[PDB]
Amino acid sequence: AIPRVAVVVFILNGNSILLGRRRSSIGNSTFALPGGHLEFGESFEECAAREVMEETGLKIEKMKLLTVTNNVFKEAPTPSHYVSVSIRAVLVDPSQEPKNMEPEKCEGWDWYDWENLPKPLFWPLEKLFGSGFNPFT
Amino acid sequence: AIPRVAVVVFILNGNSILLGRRRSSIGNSTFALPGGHLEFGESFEECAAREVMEETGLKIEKMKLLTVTNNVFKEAPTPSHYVSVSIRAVLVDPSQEPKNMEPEKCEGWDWYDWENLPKPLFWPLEKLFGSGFNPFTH
Amino acid sequence: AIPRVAVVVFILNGNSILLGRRRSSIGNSTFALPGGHLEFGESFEECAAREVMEETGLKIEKMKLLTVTNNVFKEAPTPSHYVSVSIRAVLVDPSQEPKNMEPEKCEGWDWYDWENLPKPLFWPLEKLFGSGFNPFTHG
Amino acid sequence: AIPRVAVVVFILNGNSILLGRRRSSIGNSTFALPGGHLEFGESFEECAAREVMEETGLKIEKMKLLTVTNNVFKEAPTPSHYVSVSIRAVLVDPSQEPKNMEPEKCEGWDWYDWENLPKPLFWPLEKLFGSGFNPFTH
Ligand SMILES: CC(C)=CCC/C(C)=C/COP(=O)(O)OP(=O)(O)O
Ligand SMILES: CC(C)=CCC/C(C)=C/COP(=O)(O)OP(=O)(O)O
Ligand SMILES: CC(C)=CCC/C(C)=C/COP(=O)(O)OP(=O)(O)O
Ligand SMILES: CC(C)=CCC/C(C)=C/COP(=O)(O)OP(=O)(O)O
Repeated sequence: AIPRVAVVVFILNGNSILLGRRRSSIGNSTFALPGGHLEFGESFEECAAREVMEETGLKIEKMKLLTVTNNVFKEAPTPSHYVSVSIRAVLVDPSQEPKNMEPEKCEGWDWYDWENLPKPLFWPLEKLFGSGFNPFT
Repeated sequence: AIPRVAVVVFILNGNSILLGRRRSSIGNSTFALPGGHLEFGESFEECAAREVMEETGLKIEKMKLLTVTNNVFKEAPTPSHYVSVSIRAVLVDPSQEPKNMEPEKCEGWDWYDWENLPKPLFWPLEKLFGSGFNPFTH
Repeated sequence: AIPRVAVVVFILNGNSILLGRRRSSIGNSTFALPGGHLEFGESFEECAAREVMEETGLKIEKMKLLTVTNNVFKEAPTPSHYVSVSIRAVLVDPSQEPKNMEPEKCEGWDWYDWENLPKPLFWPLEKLFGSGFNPFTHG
Repeated sequence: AIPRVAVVVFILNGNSILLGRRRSSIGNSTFALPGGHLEFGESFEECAAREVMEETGLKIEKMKLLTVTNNVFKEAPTPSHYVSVSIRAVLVDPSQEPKNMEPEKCEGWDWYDWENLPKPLFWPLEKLFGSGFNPFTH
């Protein structure tokens, strides 16, 4: 077991971000970001665009590195350790709506207002927000 | 082959940072930061202090996250991909001097002024500095 | 697989361009330009006029190079990578209407006004326009 | 045979571009740009950076698409057809010296002033300049 690299994407649309409830043995039914695992030779931005396309069908642009978090899941059915790179992006077409391309992993994607976020948030995301992190600013 | 996580440490001492020439198959003879590979369950700060201890003997404190870089070495003898978390830290004892504690991996560690950095810098470090990154004020 | 060269044609007619919905494993039912694959020894302009003739029956002239785009489809049924040369052209006979000469690749061709383009556009086209590219005024 | 994509790079340094005489069955001994063949999945910029590193060791940045040319070599020993994407770039470190990293394919790289270009230029490059193309102002 070694740390693995993930990229998660804050897709900003107006005052909203895209979230969807996980179907997973880690954080089941909590609201999480679209994201994926970084592949050998891939840039953060190439991974962000690929994962978002794979999971939601959405086309994004104007990507920007935000931060990196250390996310250890000790009590998981298989304990895992992710180092997660956060990327901000916006839609190429602001009217494009997400599709649930991987329903085995997610209940569906929807837009949530920064001032009315749902609960429960996936703990890595809740923890990051609790630190004062704001993807818009 | 998959991306692996490293932590690299800017040890800030006055106006200087610690650098040492690599003895390595990647970036041989270039000036680089002390650093290490993140272990399972380890925090960024724990890895930074441990790697600096292992390589230099220096005791550091007040670790703070600076940024993250993507460093691919496809044409290396062994293709490697590192995601590198940069950490800022200071000496617990500002009079402590570095030792070359892993002398097979580094020619020796010394302090370099921010305004008189040595050449050649390890390419990931040169690339990061070329973006305007400054570890003292970031 | 290796990158392959395509030529795509912006046929400018008044304020309109020619588009048609693809019948394809890639970008199915999205609006795209007439175009074709560059043949060995062929010029961009020859490719543009030939592909437009083959797909639409239209006769074009005054071909001019616009730009080049890199379009990778790693997740297609068959992963593909195209390098697409954009060409501007006009009708030799402005009254000539397109025909759906290759109905296996396209639902049909129509003229669409630059300020009222249809949706959904084929993703390479949407991406190019998103950059501010305008075939009428480019260059 | 099928058209194949190349990328060629105008590395701008002051008023100069990098050129080197080809050792090749096509355009032998003529002055040409660093470049390479586009790989499946690669962006134009990734190819430009990779090819320049492979051939010269130089690190480049600020890459921009310039134009595209159609370069048919019917008279070649193996007739070839290249579609060549021109990319503008600059050095990360303007003091970095080129190396002749593939000395079987190039006699050596040097910087040439825009107002004193060498002869004979590789015909695809000569022909492009003959149209009035200028990589500094495009
Ligand atoms: C700050 C944030 C939001 C960090 C995200 C943490 C993360 C990548 C968890 C693993 O998710 P996963 O679904 O990729 O792992 P698995 O498929 O193994 O459950
Ligand atoms: C200044 C920056 C961004 C450095 C990050 C790049 C990096 C971790 C290279 C590998 O070093 P390594 O010595 O830990 O790996 P290896 O011994 O396998 O070559
Ligand atoms: C028509 C337009 C706007 C094209 C832009 C870019 C592009 C990838 C063309 C290739 O499509 P193709 O149909 O020629 O290739 P394939 O048949 O393999 O899908
Ligand atoms: C200045 C311009 C427009 C150059 C483009 C022309 C070109 C790609 C020639 C082939 O180079 P190559 O060295 O890759 O050919 P080969 O390897 O087949 O000998």
